[PDB]
Amino acid sequence: MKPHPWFFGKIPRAKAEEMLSKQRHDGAFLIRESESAPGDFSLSVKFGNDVQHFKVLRDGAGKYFLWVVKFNSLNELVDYHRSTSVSRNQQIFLRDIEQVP
Ligand SMILES: CC[C@H](C)[C@H](NC(=O)[C@H]1[C@H](C(=O)NC)[C@@H]1c1ccc(OP(=O)(O)O)cc1)C(=O)N[C@@H](CC(N)=O)C(N)=O
Repeated sequence: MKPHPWFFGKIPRAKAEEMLSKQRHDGAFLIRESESAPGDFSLSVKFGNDVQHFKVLRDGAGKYFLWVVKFNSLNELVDYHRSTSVSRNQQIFLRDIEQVP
């Protein structure tokens, strides 16, 4: 039960920035469908005064990744990154956006 609070579909990059900058917690994120690369996904994460963007890559076997570790789904990529940093230079952990029912 309950849909994932992180899939925003074709929400533009600048609109993801605007929405996430208003979030209080560092790590508040969303997965969006890219406009610069049709058919691809992008990860937008809040961290301080910035909203960082990551490109969700896909190999020949259809597995998703950001760096080296491969995942069979976007769901597994997201979940893994809730406890392992999405960034190499900084320690950024993904946590669901604060939504009101
Ligand atoms: C500071 C946040 C990241 C640590 C940084 N982001 C970056 O290097 C982002 C660059 C960027 O944002 N250039 C403008 C690239 C990007 C480019 C396009 C995107 O899709 P759309 O166009 O926003 O829908 C998403 C990310 C990075 O090292 N990313 C790695 C890992 C990754 N998979 O993005 C990379 N560039 O391979």
